[PDB]
Amino acid sequence: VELDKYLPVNREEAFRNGVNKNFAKIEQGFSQRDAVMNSHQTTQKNAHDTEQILHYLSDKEKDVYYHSALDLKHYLLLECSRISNLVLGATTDQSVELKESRVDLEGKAHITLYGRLLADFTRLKNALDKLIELEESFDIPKIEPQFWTELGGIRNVVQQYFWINKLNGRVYQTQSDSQAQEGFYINELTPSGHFLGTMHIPKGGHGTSLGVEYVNGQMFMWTNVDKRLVKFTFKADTKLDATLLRDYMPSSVAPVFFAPVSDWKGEKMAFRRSDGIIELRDVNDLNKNIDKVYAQVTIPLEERENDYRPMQGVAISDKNCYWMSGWGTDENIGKVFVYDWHGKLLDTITLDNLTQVTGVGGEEYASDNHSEPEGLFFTEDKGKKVLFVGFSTGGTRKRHHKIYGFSQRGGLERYSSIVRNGAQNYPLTRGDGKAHSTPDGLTKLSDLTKVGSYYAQGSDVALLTDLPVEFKGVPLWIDNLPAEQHNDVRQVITRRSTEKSMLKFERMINIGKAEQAFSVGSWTVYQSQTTRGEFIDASIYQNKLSNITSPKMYMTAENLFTDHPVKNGNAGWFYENSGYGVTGEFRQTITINSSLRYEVYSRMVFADRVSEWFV
Amino acid sequence: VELDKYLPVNREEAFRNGVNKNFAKIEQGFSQRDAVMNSHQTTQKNAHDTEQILHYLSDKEKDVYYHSALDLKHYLLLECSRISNLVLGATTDQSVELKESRVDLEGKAHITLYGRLLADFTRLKNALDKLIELEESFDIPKIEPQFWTELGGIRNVVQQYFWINKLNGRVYQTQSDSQAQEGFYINELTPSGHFLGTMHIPKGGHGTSLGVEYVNGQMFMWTNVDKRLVKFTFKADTKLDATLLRDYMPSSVAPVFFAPVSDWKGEKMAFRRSDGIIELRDVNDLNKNIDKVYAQVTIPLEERENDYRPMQGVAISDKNCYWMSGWGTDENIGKVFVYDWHGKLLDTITLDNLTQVTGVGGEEYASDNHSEPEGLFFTEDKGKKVLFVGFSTGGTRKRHHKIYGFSQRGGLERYSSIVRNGAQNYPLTRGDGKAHSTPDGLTKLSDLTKVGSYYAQGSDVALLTDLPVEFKGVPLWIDNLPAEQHNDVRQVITRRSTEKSMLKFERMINIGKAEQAFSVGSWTVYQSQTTRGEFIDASIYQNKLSNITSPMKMYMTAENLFTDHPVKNGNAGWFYENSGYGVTGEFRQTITINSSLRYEVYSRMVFADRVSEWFV
Amino acid sequence: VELDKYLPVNREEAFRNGVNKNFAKIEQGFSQRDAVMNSHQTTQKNAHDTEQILHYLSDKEKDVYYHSALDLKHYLLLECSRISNLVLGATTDQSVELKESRVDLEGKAHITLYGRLLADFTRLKNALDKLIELEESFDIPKIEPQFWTELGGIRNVVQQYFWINKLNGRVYQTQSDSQAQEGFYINELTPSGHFLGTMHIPKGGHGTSLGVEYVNGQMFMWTNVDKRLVKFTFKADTKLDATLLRDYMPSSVAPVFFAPVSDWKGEKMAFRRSDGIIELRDVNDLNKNIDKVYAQVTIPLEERENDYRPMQGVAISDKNCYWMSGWGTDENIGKVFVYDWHGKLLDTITLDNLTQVTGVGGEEYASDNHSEPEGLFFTEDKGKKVLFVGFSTGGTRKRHHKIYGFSQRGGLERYSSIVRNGAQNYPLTRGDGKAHSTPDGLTKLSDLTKVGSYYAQGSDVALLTDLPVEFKGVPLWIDNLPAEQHNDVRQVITRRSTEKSMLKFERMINIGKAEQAFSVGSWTVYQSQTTRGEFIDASIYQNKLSNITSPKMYMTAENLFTDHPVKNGNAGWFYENSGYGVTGEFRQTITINSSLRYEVYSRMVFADRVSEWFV
Repeated sequence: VELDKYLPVNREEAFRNGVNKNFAKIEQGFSQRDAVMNSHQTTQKNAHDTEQILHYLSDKEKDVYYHSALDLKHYLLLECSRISNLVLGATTDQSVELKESRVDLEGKAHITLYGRLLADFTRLKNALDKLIELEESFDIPKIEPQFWTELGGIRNVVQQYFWINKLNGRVYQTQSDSQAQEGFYINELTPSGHFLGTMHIPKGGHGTSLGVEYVNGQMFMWTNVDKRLVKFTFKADTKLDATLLRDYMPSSVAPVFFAPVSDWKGEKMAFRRSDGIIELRDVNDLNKNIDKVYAQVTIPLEERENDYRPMQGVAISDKNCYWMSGWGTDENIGKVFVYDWHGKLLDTITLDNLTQVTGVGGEEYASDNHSEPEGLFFTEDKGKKVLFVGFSTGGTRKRHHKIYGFSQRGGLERYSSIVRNGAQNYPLTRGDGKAHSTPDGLTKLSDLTKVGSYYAQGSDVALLTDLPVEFKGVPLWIDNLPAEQHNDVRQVITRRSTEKSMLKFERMINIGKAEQAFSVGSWTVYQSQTTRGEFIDASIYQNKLSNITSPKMYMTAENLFTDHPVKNGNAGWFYENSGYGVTGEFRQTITINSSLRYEVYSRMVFADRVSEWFV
Repeated sequence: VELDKYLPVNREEAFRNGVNKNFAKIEQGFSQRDAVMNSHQTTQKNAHDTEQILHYLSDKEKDVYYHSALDLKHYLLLECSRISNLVLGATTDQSVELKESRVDLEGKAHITLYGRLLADFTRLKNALDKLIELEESFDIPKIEPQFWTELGGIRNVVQQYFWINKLNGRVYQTQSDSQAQEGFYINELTPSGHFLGTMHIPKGGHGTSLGVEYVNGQMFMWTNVDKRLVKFTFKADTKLDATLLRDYMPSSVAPVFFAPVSDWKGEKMAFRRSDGIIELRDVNDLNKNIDKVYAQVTIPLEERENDYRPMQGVAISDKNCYWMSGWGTDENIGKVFVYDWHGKLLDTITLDNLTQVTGVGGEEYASDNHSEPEGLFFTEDKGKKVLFVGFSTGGTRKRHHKIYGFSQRGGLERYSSIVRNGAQNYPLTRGDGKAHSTPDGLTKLSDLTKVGSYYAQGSDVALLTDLPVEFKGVPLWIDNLPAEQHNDVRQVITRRSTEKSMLKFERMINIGKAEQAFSVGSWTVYQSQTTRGEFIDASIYQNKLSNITSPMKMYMTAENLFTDHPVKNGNAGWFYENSGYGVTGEFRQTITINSSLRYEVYSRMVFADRVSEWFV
Repeated sequence: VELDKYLPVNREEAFRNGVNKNFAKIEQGFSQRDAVMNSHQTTQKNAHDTEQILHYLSDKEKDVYYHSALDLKHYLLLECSRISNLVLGATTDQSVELKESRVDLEGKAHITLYGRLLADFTRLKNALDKLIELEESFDIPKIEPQFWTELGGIRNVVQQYFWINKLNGRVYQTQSDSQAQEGFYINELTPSGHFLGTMHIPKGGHGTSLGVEYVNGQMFMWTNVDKRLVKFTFKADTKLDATLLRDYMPSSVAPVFFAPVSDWKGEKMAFRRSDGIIELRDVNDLNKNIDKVYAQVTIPLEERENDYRPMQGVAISDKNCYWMSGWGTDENIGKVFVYDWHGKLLDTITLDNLTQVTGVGGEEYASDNHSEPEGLFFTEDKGKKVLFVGFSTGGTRKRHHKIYGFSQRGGLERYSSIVRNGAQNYPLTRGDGKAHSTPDGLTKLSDLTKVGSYYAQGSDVALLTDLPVEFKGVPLWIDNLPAEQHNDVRQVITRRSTEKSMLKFERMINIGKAEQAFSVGSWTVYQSQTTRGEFIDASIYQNKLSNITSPKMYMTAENLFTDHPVKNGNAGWFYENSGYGVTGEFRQTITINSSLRYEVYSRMVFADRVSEWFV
């Protein structure tokens, strides 16, 4: 079927005819395909060769790993070989045949063939079963949790719930509102965990969990607001009003408070209620205003209320229900419990082997010694099973969030890729936290064009050549700015002085590799003053005092003065150049402070001449 | 009353564009259904079982089973039963160990030893074979791609080609020059993707692809420039001329324009021609002037021209040929075709599942939009197979790059660790971009000695016992500098103020862990001026008006305040300034006036103990 | 009305309505055809008959039916004909069944049952053992190296030994003290490799190795000082003395100088003496002062001294011993030696393929062109066997530290998570070092509130509306500072003037997403100078002069003077505004620097009025 496409929208004739032509071709194609189907199903001569057909030995059930299936060609070859063997085979002594067969592979002798066969089959069975178990098992108590990433936030309130979106790959969190009536906020986050937007839903409770439903490639939330279930989507807006949208309240649990929760794919939903009973339900039957109960379990009181072991974390799978325990401090030691829908407990795990800032273990080890779990989520994606556990780490009014996950053996490889997608990849400072050191033998400051930090030794500073004069002798600090599109860079120079002054010199360097040319910008000098003045060396400036080309600075002390050509003065004063014009004329001025002889001299020191000093 | 209405044609563009898109979708549906049926009829391995097939009996077989229609499973079972039951008539079955030997593992009553043996052996064989094949599966339509890295660039044009050297692990990429004659650049990059150097080859065409050849542990590239293949090595040099170089053209394709491409080892070189035919050749033959053509591939026109779907990059393997497709927006949906050297098309892939910045999936979440599928390179190394797909993301003159890979189960570890080699390992700020908070129980400013940014809350802002009194009373910030070789640091302090002004202090710190000792340097202060100057407080400064230790403040204004301090009856708040700190406790203080109504300049040298009086 | 083509409204709608129904019909057709195909492939009962299927004959089959390709029906007919005419034998014993069972899976006929039974089991067992070997195989000459992390340090002396805690997962390394009588320092580190604290052990030798022991959940170190062993713990204290504590130094080893080393568990330690012989001892034995020697390993003298191939690090395992070689340059080629406790040399390894900053292996691609092997540590945890090799890179007084690893299949996942725990997650810049580019279609400056750097192009400046005047028409840069607890940010603006000045501005922004309200702070302008004053423009300022409102801009220009209130100076008088009061009032000063005419004019510029220009 070859359609036209690329139809011209301008010409009135071409488009109008092309539509009819394309529909005619499609209608022809459909009939052709249907006829080919019907011919294949009934009387085509060479429909299939034998190698494609799979023959089942014994029915049992189609177990994934213990197939009893053979290809028909191979079966027929076996049949022919068996018959031919019966035709052509010389029978011999019975006892000799039985005796030799009794020896097993290792070499011991067994009286009955039954024993030998059983031993061999048992050995191979165990050897296979071990690998099969390691391949697909998912056993929570034997798995180390790992660190995946952290989530952003708006304010200083701890999070309570989070979940993953299967279409966008975005993640959402809930934060408890501080208003009189307890509402909750909702946040959009990028797959790696950066902040985009917010909703505010007042009177929504403290937000333990919500419900998720996917319709037409879009998500919709379920939340009990003012005794109304309310189905709604996400907008970057403010406030939702329940009266606008019809409620789907089931009649049985209308009086008592409940909170909905949904599994990863969004097909089944459960309501947790005040008396501590969770019950499984179906969204579609909920849509059709039908009440249905499938299974329920009950939870003891020592894990509900905050004063014994607070209530944190709920999760749902296809055949299990997950629950988590209280404060998670050194007391009440936050744990997780796994149930089955028949109402049975299976396993329990203590949360003590996690990775913190200063070594794996408990609170002690990390931040402000306060740490506490907040939420649970379980997703099974792309054939792998991962359980996510949330934690909130920090202090009071200094709170941060983290997420940990238990894995099977594929695990987070994809999650590691997602995190790598949004991290820094250029090394600004070395991993230990130090700064880069200069390569051996740098001569001009324009040779070093790299992004990052750079610290140089006083000894090689000495090597350095074309550098400004006020920078001699002492160690230098070089911190290049990030960059331009053409790999142009800004360079910042600072001097290391405990006592004296820190000066900054800034330029732009144009490396000009491809088509642009080499270039060095004009220096810039920032202004600052410390608890010590700058001291002059007359020999440095050749005793002219108008060789002070550099931009504004300050000076102090008497005899340095005595060497000068300006007024003999018997006390020293600063050289400050107020301004520049076009031809290099700088507007020099010096001052005297106290009224012994109070004088401020100023003249236009052009490149060649100096006008008379006066006041 | 209601006259008829007419509208311009230009209002109709969106509808016609939707029509074109929908026609494209319908054609795609036919294409994929036709392909799956053709695969089902000839090459699929598990088409049907033996329960779905019916058999008709002829006259001879009708004498034995008396029926006319049986399914194949039942008929084969009956024949096996007859063959096995024919044997027992030949033997005396009074042996008991064989009778016990006839039951399988699951508890089945067999007829002879054959049934048990065959069933148990096939049961073990199937499980073991599937566990084998789990590790050797490499099928593109079932592999999700992961991100690998970003590549550098020198100008504001998109790249075209890239490849990995098998010796150094370096990356070489090509960009198209903007010269009237089409020339292309070559960039040598680090194993992670940072810039090292450049070569310029003008008048070399658009540079869609290039070839690779190894001589004595050196890399050589072949490029058809001005009718010459040219074999040469890379340098940090400009300009390559055909005159210095010997040509290796076969006469067959001498008039036609073409570009070469090589496999990861580089032993085989393939040509792509303007006719759209891709052919295989061997490098040894070309070097020794031998012409050999093994297989050819011919590709339709709708993937070649820029008016249907443009060309972007190719790559070849030992048994497969890889071709790539056009624009890659919401329309033209960049795709990958996998081929065979017999001239058969195998599979197709649509690139919509990728991981972009603001989300998973397609252009919407991508950026300024405009991802443009741009490259291909296939290499298997160290027993693992992987294929790389390039992209170009951004807008005009704002362009970035990314690399994606489809890998076997387990082939990426080395590449991820190579990237981890040259990344940042020390956290300057927290993950979400927030700044580190101060630890609980801080009293000394020289105790926050840790690399990174820091924000300090106002409530405890002043619980600090060390801090200039100017900084007092409002929230504060802290910005440490990276480090010194002896773990020494620079410390920077800034103030959080909305309407006054921002200050800045800097000093040196020596922690003194091994041999050096605790040391603190002097403060350094810049200057900052805004629409509201700082307010002097009489009570804070003990009224001396000479207690002001801090440098360069410009800290003044206000009537009132003047009366309390020494200088008498100002009737206006003149502003303090320090011209210079003559060393050792000596400062050049100047107080002054704006405008006249009386204009004067109070200046005096404030000694350590005493002050000389003012004069104008 | 030459342009435009017009269409009736009513007719045109009919076209769209016609097309849409056609599209819906086509989609329904696809749905039905796909459904029938899916039903055919899996569950249909009567897909084909036996006529349509073609069967190919093998080599064995061709000798029976003489054909090459037959239909399934005809082949089945031939089989049913042959089976009936089969006859068989008549022997009394079982024999016949054994004869029948001789056929193997591949259609070969074996003489006796033993041959088949051997062959089938061999065929299965080879493949089974291949898979079981692939997992627990640890063949170091075939394992490849990977980078894992860096380590911190104090001063410019290379590190010699390092080891890992098995409880808190911390890192310890030792640097050699540079005093006359050799000592060594001990550094405690974070799980990722960042610095915490230090001790000094004076006069302790070179500190090449040390012994580790765990008691009652506590860590103790054993080091040979002054012919004394002494067991001591780690404390935030300096200097260790053997005088106070009891020593465990054995009777036999009094004269020779020996250095202990411990395995990962710490149950066994061995002594490397100056003679080069290593003996195994049990830690529990020394705790009860019992002298025992298990095994000894002889080292060639050639790997001992400095002149031929220096000694770098050792490691012991529960079954094997490991050894390294000298300098590791292009000469002395660092190598690894594997030894067994029977005293046997096994394998040789060359370290040439490591990952360097600009290379996949060699030295030439390294650093300052220098790196040398530095240590070893063999440990297995959680069942995975991993060997770690350290390296130190750099030159004189410029030293770096790196760690490389050899791992079993699927081992490093935990260590990768450990490193990612303290890594960088927020993307500040691109990987190549570029800066973020401004979003397309930006209007106001305050809208761009995202952490990181930002470079702009002049064109964006052109549209941009909320920027101060002097900043016109130039490339501009935006550099945000990290964040605030309520997601508030700082902003810095720098002009890109190569010739002129790097003008800097600063303000603060409150987004007010959750509760607050959007608000922008005042500009603060830092003051700096270069080699060229700015030239003012009269048209821009509406020719007021006392309308300039910016903070210490310096201005000049002979020509514009006439266009301002100040009269007939005929030379470029300078501009500086000294200060701002409380009520917006500012002080303006215009100055001459020349004395050929020298003057200072300062006038109060209020909000509405101005005073006289005085002097």
